[PDB]
Amino acid sequence: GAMGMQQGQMAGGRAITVFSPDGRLFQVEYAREAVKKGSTALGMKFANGVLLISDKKVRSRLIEQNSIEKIQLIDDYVAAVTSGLVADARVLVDFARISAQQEKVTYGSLVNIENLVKRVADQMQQYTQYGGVRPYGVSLIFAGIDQIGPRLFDCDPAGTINEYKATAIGSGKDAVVSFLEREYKENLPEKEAVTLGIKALKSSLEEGEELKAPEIASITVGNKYRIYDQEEVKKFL
Amino acid sequence: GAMGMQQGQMAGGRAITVFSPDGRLFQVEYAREAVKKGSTALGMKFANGVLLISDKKVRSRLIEQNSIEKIQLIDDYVAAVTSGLVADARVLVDFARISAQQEKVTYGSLVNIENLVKRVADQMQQYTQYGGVRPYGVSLIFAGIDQIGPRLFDCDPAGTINEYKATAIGSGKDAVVSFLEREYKENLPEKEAVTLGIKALKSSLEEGEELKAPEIASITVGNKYRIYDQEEVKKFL
Amino acid sequence: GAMGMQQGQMAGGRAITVFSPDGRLFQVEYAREAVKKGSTALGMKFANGVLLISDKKVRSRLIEQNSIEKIQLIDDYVAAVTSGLVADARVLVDFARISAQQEKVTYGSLVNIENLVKRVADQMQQYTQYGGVRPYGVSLIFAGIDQIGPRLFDCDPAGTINEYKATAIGSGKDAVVSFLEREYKENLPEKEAVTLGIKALKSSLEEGEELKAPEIASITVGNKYRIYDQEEVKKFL
Amino acid sequence: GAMGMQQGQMAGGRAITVFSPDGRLFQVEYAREAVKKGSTALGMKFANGVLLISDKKVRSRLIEQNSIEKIQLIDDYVAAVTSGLVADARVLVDFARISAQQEKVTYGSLVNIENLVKRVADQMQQYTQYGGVRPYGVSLIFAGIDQIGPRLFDCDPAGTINEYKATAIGSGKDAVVSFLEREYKENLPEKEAVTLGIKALKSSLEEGEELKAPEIASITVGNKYRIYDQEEVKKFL
Amino acid sequence: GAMGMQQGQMAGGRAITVFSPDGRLFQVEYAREAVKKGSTALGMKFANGVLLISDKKVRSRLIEQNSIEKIQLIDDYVAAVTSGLVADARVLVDFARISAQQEKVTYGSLVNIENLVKRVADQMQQYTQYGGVRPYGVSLIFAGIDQIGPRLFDCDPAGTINEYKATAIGSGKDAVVSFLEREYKENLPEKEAVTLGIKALKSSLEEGEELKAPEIASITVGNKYRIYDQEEVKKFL
Amino acid sequence: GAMGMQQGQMAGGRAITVFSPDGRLFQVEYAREAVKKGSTALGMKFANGVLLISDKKVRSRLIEQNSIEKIQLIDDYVAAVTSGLVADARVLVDFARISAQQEKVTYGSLVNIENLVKRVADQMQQYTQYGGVRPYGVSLIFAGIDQIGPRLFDCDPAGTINEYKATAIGSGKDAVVSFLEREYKENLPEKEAVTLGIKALKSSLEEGEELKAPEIASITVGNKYRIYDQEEVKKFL
Amino acid sequence: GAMGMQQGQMAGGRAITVFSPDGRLFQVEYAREAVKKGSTALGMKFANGVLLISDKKVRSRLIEQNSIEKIQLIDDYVAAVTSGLVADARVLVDFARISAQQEKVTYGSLVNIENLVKRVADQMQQYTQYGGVRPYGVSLIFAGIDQIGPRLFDCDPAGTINEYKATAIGSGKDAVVSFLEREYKENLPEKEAVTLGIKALKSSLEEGEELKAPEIASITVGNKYRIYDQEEVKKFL
Repeated sequence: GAMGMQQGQMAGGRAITVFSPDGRLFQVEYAREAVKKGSTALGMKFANGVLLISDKKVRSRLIEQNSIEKIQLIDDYVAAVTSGLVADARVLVDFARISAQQEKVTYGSLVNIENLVKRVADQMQQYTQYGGVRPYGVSLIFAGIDQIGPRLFDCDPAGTINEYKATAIGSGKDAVVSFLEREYKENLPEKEAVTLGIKALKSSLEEGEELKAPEIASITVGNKYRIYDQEEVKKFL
Repeated sequence: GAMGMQQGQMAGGRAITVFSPDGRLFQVEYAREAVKKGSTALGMKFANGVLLISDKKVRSRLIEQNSIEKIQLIDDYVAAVTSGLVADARVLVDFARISAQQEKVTYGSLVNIENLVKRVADQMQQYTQYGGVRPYGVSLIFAGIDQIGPRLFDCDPAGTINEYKATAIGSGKDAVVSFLEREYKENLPEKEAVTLGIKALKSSLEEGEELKAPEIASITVGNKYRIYDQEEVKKFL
Repeated sequence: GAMGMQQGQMAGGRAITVFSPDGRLFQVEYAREAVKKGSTALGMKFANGVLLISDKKVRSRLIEQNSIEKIQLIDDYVAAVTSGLVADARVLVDFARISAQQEKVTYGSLVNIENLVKRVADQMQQYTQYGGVRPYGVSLIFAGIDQIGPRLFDCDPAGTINEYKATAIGSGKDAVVSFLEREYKENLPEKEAVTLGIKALKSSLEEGEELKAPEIASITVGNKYRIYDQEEVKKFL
Repeated sequence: GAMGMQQGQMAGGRAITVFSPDGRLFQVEYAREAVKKGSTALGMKFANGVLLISDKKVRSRLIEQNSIEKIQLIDDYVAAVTSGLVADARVLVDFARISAQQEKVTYGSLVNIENLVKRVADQMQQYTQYGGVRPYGVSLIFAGIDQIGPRLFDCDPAGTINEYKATAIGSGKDAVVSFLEREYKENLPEKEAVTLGIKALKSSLEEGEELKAPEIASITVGNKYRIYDQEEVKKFL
Repeated sequence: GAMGMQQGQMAGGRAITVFSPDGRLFQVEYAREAVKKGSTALGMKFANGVLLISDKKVRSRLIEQNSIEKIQLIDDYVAAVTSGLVADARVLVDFARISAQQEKVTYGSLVNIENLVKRVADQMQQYTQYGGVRPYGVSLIFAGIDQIGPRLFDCDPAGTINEYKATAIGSGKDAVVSFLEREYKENLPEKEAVTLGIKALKSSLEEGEELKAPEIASITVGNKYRIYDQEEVKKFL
Repeated sequence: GAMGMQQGQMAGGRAITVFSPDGRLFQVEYAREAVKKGSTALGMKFANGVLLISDKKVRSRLIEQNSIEKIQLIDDYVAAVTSGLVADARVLVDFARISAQQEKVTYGSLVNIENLVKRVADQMQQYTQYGGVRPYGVSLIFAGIDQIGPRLFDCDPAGTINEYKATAIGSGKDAVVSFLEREYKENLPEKEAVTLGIKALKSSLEEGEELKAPEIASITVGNKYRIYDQEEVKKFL
Repeated sequence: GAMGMQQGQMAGGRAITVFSPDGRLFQVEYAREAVKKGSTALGMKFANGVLLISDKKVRSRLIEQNSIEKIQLIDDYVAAVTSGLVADARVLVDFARISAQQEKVTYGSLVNIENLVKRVADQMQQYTQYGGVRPYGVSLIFAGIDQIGPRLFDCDPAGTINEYKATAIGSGKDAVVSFLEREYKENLPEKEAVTLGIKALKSSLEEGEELKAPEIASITVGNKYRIYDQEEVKKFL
């Protein structure tokens, strides 16, 4: 290792690394498609915290209900929800989990969450140009409260990242996003915030009437994340 | 020890890791095909345990009967049954076996079985994107009782994993699954559960009348797995 | 039938690791072809041991007769006979050989022969999915007596393995396999076993009348393998 | 990880690395296209410093405003602004950052900024010829005051670097560059410099009337970088 | 409907490691061709040793005669001759040479010559399946006396190996092999053996009348190899 | 069939390491094209030293004049001028620089400059054959005075190196090279030498009349390099 | 988008390391072409030494005459002359130089010059089969006197080597070779040898009348190489 490269490379790889004559990475585009075909979910900053809410659409009676958690915990103060290729999504989450621990064990504290999202984004970005390897077909949004305050970030297959006041992803994005874009209330207290949200989620994917059972979680500055119990969400439902 | 692989070109070339214009991994699809053409098997949680049952369809008098065991043990408290390219299934089984052992030797106990399946799933997910290498053409289900209790999982070539109350896989999946979807009884005591199962298995693949000799095994909270003997199974047959 | 390629640069150069739209590994298929064109051989469990018998079809006077041994020992208590690409068989056999030694030197004894074959099988299966490399176009059968008793297994290019009561391989497989399928006698004593065998072998490939000189070996529980001498085989001939 | 590996054979991969019969790297060309489609930004030396300004074109009310910072600090005395594939840009920037620190910890001080940009450019140049890997689709400009005095450089996907008296990049380059090319005033005092710039920016992208909210930062010999606050910028707006 | 793009036939990839739809390695085939276009040579066991003979076909006066030795020594007790791509032949010959020394240095003696050839063969076999690398376009025959007694083997591009009573290689293989196949005399004493040989060689390649000057060497049990001198060979000519 | 060959017309390239049926490296050729489209520059040995001169064609007022140095120093007693892909030139130049230092640190002195060029030349030659990598799209000339005396060398993308009495490179190579070819005066004294040069340079590229501001430098045995100041050059201009 | 004499499908050898259906390496073939298009040179053993002679065809007056040495030394007792891709030739020569030093440093003396050439040949041969790498487009001849005596060898891109009494290489090979093939005099004393040579070289390439200035060097057993001075050769001219 005379060169002493910071990043190792198992192989150069072949395919997935061609700009179209119009300056676009088609594979990254196709990857985005798969995410469009995923479940719908959203999140939004409110009073003194941020909430995450995803549409838990279930099929057979034979499915073990809750076990199909869409909103996941990275750490007591940071959760993420994903949409797209399930396998890809999982693996990406675990990366984020350990990555979170890493900052914790070295600095002793996850001071800025933006940094956590950046690291998993970069992971994704590498597959955007490193030849022989398929891009991660998934998008996800991170939410929680860090040293700075309540934070909401999203991230696409491209490795692109932005911070929002409110946003959604998955199948009914354009829809639910418009709703918020119009009726999103800045410092909405929790109860009302979850309402506006569920209403927004509803309107969107609710071309098929029944909202079914939404999965919702919320954290407020000062303490740990709170997952809503079946009845509590059904109350807003 | 170690293989000592100084330098070799095991992986190379281009032909996979390409998302289609509609967001699909055709290779993983083609793989799924291989599993459909696999034998039929199912399982379900019951009273205070879970059972597994596979259709042991035999040909020649010259085959060594039982030696063609479809339900395989991972450890005294967890078994799995597979469907798809036989070779791929075997190697993927052994991986889970040692992987199981690993958790035992570090932590002292395989507390959560869900985790065991996740590892093997991730293994499969890797070949879903790492360029030069064909995916695992197989699906399988893990069943057993862990720290949490009786648990039932299934996994496909995509690395997708889900927990069930009852399910099937292989050739007659759609069929048998629908029967259960309809006549599945929550806390059915073992004797009746194995029955409902065998009945369900019958209907499905039984376009060809004869059920032949099914392979069935079960475990109940509090103890190790029990493989049904020829006569015992023939009793429900 | 293109999926949706538009890049002029891409149009070929596909590697070995592609499932057909129907879920098949054509390469493994074409491999099988090669083994079909191989010599014909069989083996069957009998009284208290198992035997091996292959058709040693010779051409020129100029060949060093016996030197063209088709039945090869892996160890005094276990042998294998092969068919398909000669070179690939050889190297595969030597692998089994050393592999056998390993278990002996670590555990002190090759307790279960089934395991030895599983390993060489796994070797083959690796080439079925690891990109840049050609599958082993050879099928072979191992037989001998282990701690469990007299055993017989076969292995094809896909790495598939099974245990039989009797079986064959090579060109005249279908034929000879059918003969046994019908006239195979369970605990047939050696002398008669070899008879039924040579008879079966005959019928099959004997579209060309002359059986020529078969190569036959047998081992019985309690002792080491015995290779039949020219005269002894000719006796049954 | 657990197994040791030796780095060797620099060559690897095969894809982009072909000169057209007219001696052009089409890939790098396409890359450039991507940068044309990016946001517009510029920079210019003035009285005793240099300033940067980028068009921060915002969409939804749901975006976290400022968080979409386009001008980025590399260190208190040198900033950079980018255009092209957003992910690529980010990773490149961080490289610039760690690299800047590297010089500082070895030499004790980043004496010549030209060097910094030289290293990042070489980074990009590598992807212009090393087989299997897609080029960075981005162009950025570095500005800041070094040991030599105020300095301004630009960098394109080809690895080409040049020092300007003023320049721009992104979508409206041609437009804005021309305006300056004509009315650029040599040692224009900051206040008028930023004016000449925002005007130049306006005219250009201002086919769509509304200049929206520009992002502007400036540094002067002797001290650290200063970013203009919302009101201050709005003052020149 | 149903998919039927590939009924059973598939396109052959350019890469080296593809079985044809008929179970054949075309590249290995093409290699064989190269060997047929080589010079003709043969060898045969006789009285109490073995001899080798190759047609040394010379062109210009400007060639350094003898220097074009086709019969090469691997060790005083074992020689080999080759046909096909000259370069490939040479490299292949030296490997065998060093390989022989290795056996000598570890065991203290080259006990069985069959093993030596086996090693050189496996080498070639490797290039039959390991992807990116062209097979050895050469075939050679080893001859000499070992612990067992006089021995003779041949080896082709496929790594296939056999031992003969007599055999040839190169261009006029088919012709000369037939001659011997018919007129080969078992325990023919040297003088006559070399005659039968030279006659056989003659007949074969002697469509062009002049046999020219043949290269011949012979070893007998009990001693080292003996290469015939110009005059001695001309005596049988 | 046999000796099958595709269309003679070549357009869509792929791998880089393929001789044409006529014995040429199309990629290296195409490379040359890139250099032809580069600036024009020349050099010639004179009285007791050597001088270099390049046409510094400038565009916008906004460029930082001198900073676009075309003549670059490798060490106080050796400089080089380059033409072709700017990016490839630079990286190559730096290679020569450190390469120079290397000889100094080991032998204590850069005795022979011809050697320095050979090393940078080999670097280039390497990319002419090592597969997966695009050749350096540049040519340059090295001149200065070494232990032997005043020297002048040129190097193209192929890695070809020649020593000249006078030569040129770039766009108008053929033209200027011809003027010299005819009016070159062997031991011309500096002042006149630079005159003959500028004249020669003029004629060539001067289809467009204005010579603009040339960049010139000269060194004489016994001392270090001297770069002409704006006015000085303007004097000959 | 491919190169070929247009005759049938199948690439001639673009993917390198591919035997043609008739058993030929097209890439190696194309390489030979380039050596044909190189300068013409020859050598022949004489009285008690050997001499080399190459046609030094020069163009412009601007070239540094002698500096374009075609005959190069490897060591005071062995020289070689090359033809083909100049760049490839050079690196190939340096290899043989260091390679010579190696033997001297280990054994204390270069005993057999044949070995030296063989090493440079094998190097070449490697690129004949190791996939991703263009073969060396050059041929060269080594001449000198070793422990055995005066020696002369030639070597092509294929890695084929032969020892001669006299031979040539490059463009007019066939021509000059015939001349020798007819009028070559065995133990011709130097003065006359060089004559027979220069005459031969003349006839050949001299379709263009003027032989220009030939480069000639010779060595005699017992002492070191002697390169002829401009006048001395002009004496034979």
